[PDB]
Amino acid sequence: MRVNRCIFASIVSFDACITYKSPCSPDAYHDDGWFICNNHLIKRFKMSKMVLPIFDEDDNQFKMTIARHLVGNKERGIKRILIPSATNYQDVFNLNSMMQAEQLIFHLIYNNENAVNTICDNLKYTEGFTSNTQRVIHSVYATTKSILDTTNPNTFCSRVSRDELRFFDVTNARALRGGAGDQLFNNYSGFLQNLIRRAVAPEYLQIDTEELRFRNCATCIIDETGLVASVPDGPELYNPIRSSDIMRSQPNRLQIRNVLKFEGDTRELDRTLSGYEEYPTYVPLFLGYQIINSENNFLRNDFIPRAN
Amino acid sequence: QMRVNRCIFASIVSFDACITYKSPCSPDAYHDDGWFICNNHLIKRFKMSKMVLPIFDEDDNQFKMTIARHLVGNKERGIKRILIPSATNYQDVFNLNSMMQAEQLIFHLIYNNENAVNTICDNLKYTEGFTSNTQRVIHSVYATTKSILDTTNPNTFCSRVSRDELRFFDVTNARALRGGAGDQLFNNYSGFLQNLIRRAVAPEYLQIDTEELRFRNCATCIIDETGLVASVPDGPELYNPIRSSDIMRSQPNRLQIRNVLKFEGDTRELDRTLSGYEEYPTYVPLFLGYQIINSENNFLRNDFIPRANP
Amino acid sequence: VNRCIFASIVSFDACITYKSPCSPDAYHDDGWFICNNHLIKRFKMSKMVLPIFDEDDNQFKMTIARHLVGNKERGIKRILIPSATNYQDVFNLNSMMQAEQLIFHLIYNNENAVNTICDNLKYTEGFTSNTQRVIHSVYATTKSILDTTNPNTFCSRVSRDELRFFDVTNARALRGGAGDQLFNNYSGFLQNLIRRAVAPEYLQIDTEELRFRNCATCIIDETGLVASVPDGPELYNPIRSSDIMRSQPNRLQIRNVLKFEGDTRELDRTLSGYEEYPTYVPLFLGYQIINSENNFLRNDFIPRAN
Amino acid sequence: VNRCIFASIVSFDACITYKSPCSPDAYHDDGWFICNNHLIKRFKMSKMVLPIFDEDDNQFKMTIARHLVGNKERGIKRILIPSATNYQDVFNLNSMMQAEQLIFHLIYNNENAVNTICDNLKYTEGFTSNTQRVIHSVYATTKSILDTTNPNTFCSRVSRDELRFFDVTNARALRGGAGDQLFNNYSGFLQNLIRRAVAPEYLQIDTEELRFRNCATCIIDETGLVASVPDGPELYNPIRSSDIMRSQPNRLQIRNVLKFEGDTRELDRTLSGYEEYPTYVPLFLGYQIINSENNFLRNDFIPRAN
Ligand SMILES: [Zn+2]
Ligand SMILES: [Zn+2]
Ligand SMILES: [Zn+2]
Ligand SMILES: [Zn+2]
Repeated sequence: MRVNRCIFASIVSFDACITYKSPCSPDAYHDDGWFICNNHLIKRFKMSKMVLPIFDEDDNQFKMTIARHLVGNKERGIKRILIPSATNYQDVFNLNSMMQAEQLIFHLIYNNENAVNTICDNLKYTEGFTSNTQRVIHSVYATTKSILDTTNPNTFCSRVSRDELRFFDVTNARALRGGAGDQLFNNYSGFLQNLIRRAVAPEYLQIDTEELRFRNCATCIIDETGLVASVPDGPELYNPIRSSDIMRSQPNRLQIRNVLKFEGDTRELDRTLSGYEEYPTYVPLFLGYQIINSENNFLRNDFIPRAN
Repeated sequence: QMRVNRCIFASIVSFDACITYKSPCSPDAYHDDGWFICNNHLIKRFKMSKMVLPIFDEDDNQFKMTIARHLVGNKERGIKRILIPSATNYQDVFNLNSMMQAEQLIFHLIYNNENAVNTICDNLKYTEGFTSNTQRVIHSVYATTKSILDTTNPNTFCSRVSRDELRFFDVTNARALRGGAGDQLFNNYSGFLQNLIRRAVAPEYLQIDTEELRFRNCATCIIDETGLVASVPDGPELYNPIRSSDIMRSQPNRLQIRNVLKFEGDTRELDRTLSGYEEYPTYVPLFLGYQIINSENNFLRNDFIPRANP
Repeated sequence: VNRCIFASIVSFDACITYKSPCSPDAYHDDGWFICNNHLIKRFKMSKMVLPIFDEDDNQFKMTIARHLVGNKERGIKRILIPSATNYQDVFNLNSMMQAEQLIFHLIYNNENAVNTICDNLKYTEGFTSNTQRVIHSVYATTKSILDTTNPNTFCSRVSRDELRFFDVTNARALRGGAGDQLFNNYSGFLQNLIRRAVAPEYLQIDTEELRFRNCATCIIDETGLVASVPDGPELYNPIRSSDIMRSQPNRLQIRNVLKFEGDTRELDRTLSGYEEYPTYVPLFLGYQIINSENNFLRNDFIPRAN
Repeated sequence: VNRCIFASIVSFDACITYKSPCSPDAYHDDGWFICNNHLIKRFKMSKMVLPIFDEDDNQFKMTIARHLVGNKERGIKRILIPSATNYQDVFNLNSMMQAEQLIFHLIYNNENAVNTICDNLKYTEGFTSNTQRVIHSVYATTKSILDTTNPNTFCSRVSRDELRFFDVTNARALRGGAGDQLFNNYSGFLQNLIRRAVAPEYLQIDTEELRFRNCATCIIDETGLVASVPDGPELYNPIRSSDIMRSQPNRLQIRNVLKFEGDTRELDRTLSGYEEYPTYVPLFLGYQIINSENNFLRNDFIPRAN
């Protein structure tokens, strides 16, 4: 289809004198479970897309989605939040310093209709609203709402794949029961629920009477503040982030940044150890317990909303 | 140069004077990378693979350490999970009285079993062709194995030993420069096996002068009275799908019954939808312990030196 | 002739020869007896000249040094010139070859350690008819320089007109303080090096005060010549790179640099053709009196004794 | 385009014509709105750039000024930027033609003085011919520049990502002392000039303070911006002879200069090789805070308000 499925693809200048670009990277058109491109996922949710190739013992491999968070180990506070909750979202995000269209998209993502109406009224106060700004605002709102219904299981018809269950509190997942984490998860918007399911791979992957443990400890948490990149115990995971993923904005915003460096040649060591299969460090998002029922359609190509 | 085979199991040669034998050591056997075992022999005997763990900083510099992924299935239990058996249970874990001679001699030397290797000599001496080839080949195997072990044994005459590194496997008191039960068991090991554990098992924490770099938030191996084992200090074992094809066929005649796992259903369309994204490997690396680098150190040194604990 | 004190660093083993990296300033007959490269490497200071101008036409330059201590650094990492009772801790002499250790021991008058080095080198084979005369050359050169800067050496002409009080309270009263006592405790070469690196905050010449800075940037406490301000946080002193990277290339060290992000080139061009005010931290402390009749303008080092 | 506020300065009577000797930098959009020549002549300050370096590769420049007040000068001779109350006393407006007086009165918001100058010139029998147009042109240019630098002008951009609290102390976090209110009383152009000339002692970039000087070399008091250290004797500032503008060629000079008698060429040529540490007195005072969200590296000067 070559259709931009990224939710943030509708960003546009509400004023009809400046034309705005479309930095959504190639993956935006790759119709997958994600409804956001890797560039926007990096810039707004501090996550990078990846695939988890689970293998069986003989031939057959199947790949799930996963994300690695880009939170530095030395960060603290609101800087560790990957996906803020509705309460703290307006504080974690600097919505004031963003294009009005992106703010509208964010307000819709968290079901803050009051903010959307405030933006609409503010834009009405301006001149030129009736002719062009109204049309562009309506187009952005329509696209965003359409994506949200696509990812919201509670929409007319909207077939929902209730074959497989997902929890974020393993304390009672094997009992089919949930914790507080999955309650907070249910509080989330459908689009954000799907995004969390895509980004946060389940630490356990019970399939028909078969448990597959992928990690021995979760790397993310679901707390009141939202989906956070803090280990459940001990110092934060060393996550060295370079300027590649950064893709910083505001070329005139002077920002200080404490960055570590390794002093030493390391070239002879690199040459000596080269040729081995490198083990990637990163930090995948592992948390919870996913149950795949005996009867199910789990290799379904087209995305279907998953409701617990 | 790079024409000397550093793998300890390279010397394996049939003691009999007729049947030849060429050990299938991987090319990596020829690199002086601190490993004194090749990747294929590591897989065959210690059930581990050889990987490199690259650690980057925020700037344009990086450095690589060694790490290994064990090849123990989640369903395995008992003495099948043991990667590196201890000096006592090793003869019970390995089936030494099946892998003919030579390799058995190397294994006995690796665990400092003088009596067993002497018994091997006693049995071999009665052969008709002893003073012929047999004695030469046995002596050559012993010499090569002893040289390999001295290269790693820090308590060898004029054996330079690095001491800017401190490695622990107990963590609870590693911040206080003190190890524990796991470290005590580790010290009992042979020098070659101590180096092998240091190479294979990457530290959970890495503390350079003062900055602590945490690589994993939970150890994946353990050092218990039975040795270095691939059991987590938690509930069900990590799902490790053994690549059956990759693992050598060993004995074509021996009939082994293996209950393999099989995923069912078409998955090519899913791969097409998820083709292009960087794949996060599902291997199980060996993470455990705490490694400290003194402010004054020669960590980025090419030549291997035994890293004896202070 | 190389006058850097650290010019004699060699290898006591006969095969490997090591000509210590010395800046071209080593050969100058300036008051310094150390080169800029070695001053940076060991005492973490960079040499500069402070020019003082009259009103119409006459400029005379005094010496000065800027320290290279980051504001974030704390503790024993702030001392530039350690005192003789703590230097073996601040300096990691153990990892400093042997000739450099000998020079450092001589600088601080640690004859015991020098003799220990002597014994250690006598035990080894190939010392008598080889390493001997090499350790001797190192010791002879080091002692020659130290007695050159030591005012008490025999028939050593010593200047006495000019006075230097690192405690400014009673300097106008012709008297030092605790810092000045600690300064007197130092070795002659170290006293000269301090008097060179650390410019005086005040300059009383012909009874005329010429206060240069309004606050000292260093302090002479027990630990030594500390690069610490005696008020509030430390001075922002960014040091970029490529000064001591000669450090053992296999020594893996972590460094917490502080980078600025954003395009500065438009702002740079906006204000480019302006005289730039340097952002280094000079070593200002104390009081210096010229004492009317004197020979301050003499182009040859003479030991200065308070 | 001449941005200097004193650029207009045209003889009100159509007569012998002179152009103000504005320096080349008058044609730079550096945010000074004053040339170095006029800055020196009137506010006894010299322009300079303070480069702040990061640890790796980046450096951003910042404006600064060095005052030209001799240490011996006292009283109203030490004031660089007089307050709106004492300026008619500090400045000899009487001996400043008339266009300079007009500009200065506008700078200090003295519309009464402007009106009396205008009326005195109205009484001229040859007023409406040519003087009215030139007077109005000078007024228009001056008012336009002041509006450019006045944040309260109609729909005028005013950035508030950056906070400049003088007299630091309690002002560190977010406060502002008596000096801060005194500064607030100034005109927008004068506030911009002070903030351009007086670099901040501290610079907290959203978490990280960058102390640039131990003590302030200037102070904001009731008399105005003063070149006086709050620590005792004034800083030695050897203002040379030639660099001073020879405005009045007939005024009797009488100037007590300072001289350094003695040969100094040997020392100069002995130590010429070393990097020189400038002896100018910059203007350090206060505390500048940069918020996490900011446009500080953005050119196209915007008036900054507290
Ligand atoms: Zn996008
Ligand atoms: Zn091998
Ligand atoms: Zn030198
Ligand atoms: Zn001008």
